[PDB]
Amino acid sequence: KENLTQWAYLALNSELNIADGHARQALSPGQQKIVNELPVLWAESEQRPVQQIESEAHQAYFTLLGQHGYPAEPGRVLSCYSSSVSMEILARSLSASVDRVALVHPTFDNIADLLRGNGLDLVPVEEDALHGADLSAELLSSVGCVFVTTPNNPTGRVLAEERLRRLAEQCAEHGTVLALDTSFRGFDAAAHYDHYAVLQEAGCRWVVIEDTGKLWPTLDLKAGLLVFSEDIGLPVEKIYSDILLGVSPLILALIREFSRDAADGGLADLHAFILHNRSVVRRALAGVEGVSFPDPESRSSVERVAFAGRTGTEVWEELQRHHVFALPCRQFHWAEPSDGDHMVRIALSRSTEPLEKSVQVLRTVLET
Amino acid sequence: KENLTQWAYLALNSELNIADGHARQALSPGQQKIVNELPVLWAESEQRPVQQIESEAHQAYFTLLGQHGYPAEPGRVLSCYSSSVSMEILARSLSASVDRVALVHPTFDNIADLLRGNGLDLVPVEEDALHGADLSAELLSSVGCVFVTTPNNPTGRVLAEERLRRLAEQCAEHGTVLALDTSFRGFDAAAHYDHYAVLQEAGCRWVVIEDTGKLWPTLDLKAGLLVFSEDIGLPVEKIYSDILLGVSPLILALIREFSRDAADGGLADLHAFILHNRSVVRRALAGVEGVSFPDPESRSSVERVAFAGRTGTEVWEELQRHHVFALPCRQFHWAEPSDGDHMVRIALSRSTEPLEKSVQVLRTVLET
Ligand SMILES: Cc1ncc(COP(=O)(O)O)c(/C=N/[C@@H](CCCNC(=N)N)C(=O)O)c1O
Ligand SMILES: Cc1ncc(COP(=O)(O)O)c(/C=N/[C@@H](CCCNC(=N)N)C(=O)O)c1O
Repeated sequence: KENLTQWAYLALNSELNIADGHARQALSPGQQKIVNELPVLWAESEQRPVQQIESEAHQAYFTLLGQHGYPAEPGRVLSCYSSSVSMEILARSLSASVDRVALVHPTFDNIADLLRGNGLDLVPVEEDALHGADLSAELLSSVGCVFVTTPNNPTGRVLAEERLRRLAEQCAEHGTVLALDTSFRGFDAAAHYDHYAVLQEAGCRWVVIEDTGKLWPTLDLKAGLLVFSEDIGLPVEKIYSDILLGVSPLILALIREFSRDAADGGLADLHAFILHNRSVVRRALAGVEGVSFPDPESRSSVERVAFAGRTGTEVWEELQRHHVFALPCRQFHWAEPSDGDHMVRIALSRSTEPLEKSVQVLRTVLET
Repeated sequence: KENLTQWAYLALNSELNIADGHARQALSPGQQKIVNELPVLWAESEQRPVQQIESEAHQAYFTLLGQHGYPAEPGRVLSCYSSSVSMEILARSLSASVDRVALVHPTFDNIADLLRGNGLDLVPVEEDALHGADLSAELLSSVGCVFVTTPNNPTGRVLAEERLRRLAEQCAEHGTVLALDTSFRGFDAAAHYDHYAVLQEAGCRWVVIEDTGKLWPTLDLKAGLLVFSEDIGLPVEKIYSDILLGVSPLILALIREFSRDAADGGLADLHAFILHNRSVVRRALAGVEGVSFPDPESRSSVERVAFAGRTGTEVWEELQRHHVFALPCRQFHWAEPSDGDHMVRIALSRSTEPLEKSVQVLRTVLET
């Protein structure tokens, strides 16, 4: 298994999948009511111009999460099948004019595998240095792009506004591209200050990749949103049009409707449900010997756990035998895999029952 | 402007869109019954292992179109959000080891764009050369892949079985990858002989990209299916896992149901529908001096129309002023654009009434 997706494949057909980060819990009542009008949404998607549906979907999802200054003129937000598709467009776009990319480490490994597969070299930036300290002028001058995941995956760490401001400002000095993956944006209110405000204010060249997938159990019906400053001067628009005409108006209508249910109280319900499920795993494992939780303040839908006397791979292997699937964290540490030798990632975007089943099996594996 | 997808953007929100090749006619009564029961399918897609739904959708789609010998073991058919995304996966896999690609000419231009975009040089192969004769040894040794769109877009030309047998043999003796794009397979029974049987019997390195999207008005809910030989020797699997975990189980359910409606008589209905709309186009242009049809036998869901005394650009600009959006053909001829200077392409996957209005305007235009 050469990336976390190949580990996650093994989980997809198991009742005890706690590996991939997609939302697989039950629909709420308000979400089921949306599913129930799909034949009506379908007809609306046949009948209306996609540009109207698309605008309403973007307006609903950005405002929902505080990004009021998002560029709303047609063309500026590029709807992609997935955040990974948005990522490939950007990585291939960079490769034309950039050699090296400074990337937060750790982070989800397909970000690095895509950047490398498109010919970019990476220089890692540990999280401490990223947040708690400016970045070295020797660094910025040697890279064409800076790339942050916030909320990060697997750590949940949020880039504070103050530091986002400084970072965009540093990038403006060097004419460097500043890129953000905000897939997890909706789980943590610390991420809902208007990033398009600080970004457009610094006036650097910037790219943001939003994602609607993680948040709601939509059966992987979703969009990645690629937003770029007017001065990006990367060929993201042409490469986008090489790949797709657009996304399905029905998926867009569904984003709109799920965004509106989130704004009528569904997002608070979701933050609570994720908190409950985080409590449930911590309740069952903090008292075990060796077990610590390194992201004590994470609000993300995935949770890391650390053990002191065995390797995260070995926990994975022992877990498999009882039909439970999580992720070994080595590969999140894409620049030094050993950094994640003693950790596994657990998915919380699951209904509480099979989650509890899984951690109790995790308990027993650890008490061996 | 830069490619045919960008011309196609102009049409997306207008009543008289006859530009992109997507299926946009109204649902058949049988298809609307699938849609009516989306909530049921949604609850199926929650409860069941996506492996089973995926197996059922593949089996249904392949057997519908005569492709019985397709590799059915899990993992040999990779489901992608779209044909283009399979194409991005393929093109970037080739660049690892191939410098030059022989590509049928004309063909849909994002195939050439995605290849050139990923670092590959292209060599055109005209249609007559491809279908009626061996490819030379000179050509075959200068190239690491041969790429054929069949049925071709925009011409509708289908690569017959004896020529594919011979081409695949040729590719085996040179070690070349034979790559096919069979997105339009459903529209023409001449393409329903078993491709996988001849590729496997020849024992060449091969990849096929199947596509469910073109055939049914599913609001762009579709899958590209990337099928490869066990010895393909391209990183196609690695790069697939980089981009995605899989596609929506709902989309896979939809494919399964539309494929079964198709096998129940719907495909015969489609074929008759497309034939009628082709007859609508051509009879509407009957007595107009200077019109011809370059592909008199095509059964594709797109139709070329040629003009002795007018460029396709002029015609397209004249149609635009009456709010009718077609495609200029120049960019289909991705190696020599003037080859297409006198044709436009008309999308036939439309309800008959808006298509008839558009061509009656075309008729008025041409009589001026
Ligand atoms: C920060 C960040 N940015 C983009 C994506 C891609 O999201 P997408 O899948 O396109 O919707 C993710 C997804 N993380 C999931 C991976 C499961 C899907 N695997 C692949 N896509 N290779 C997880 O960590 O479990 C992400 O965390
Ligand atoms: C032979 C062939 N292979 C793949 C595809 C991609 O299908 P996809 O669109 O990915 O589902 C097409 C699509 N042709 C359509 C629509 C073009 C939309 N533009 C982009 N996708 N960039 C047309 O001819 O108008 C094709 O003909």
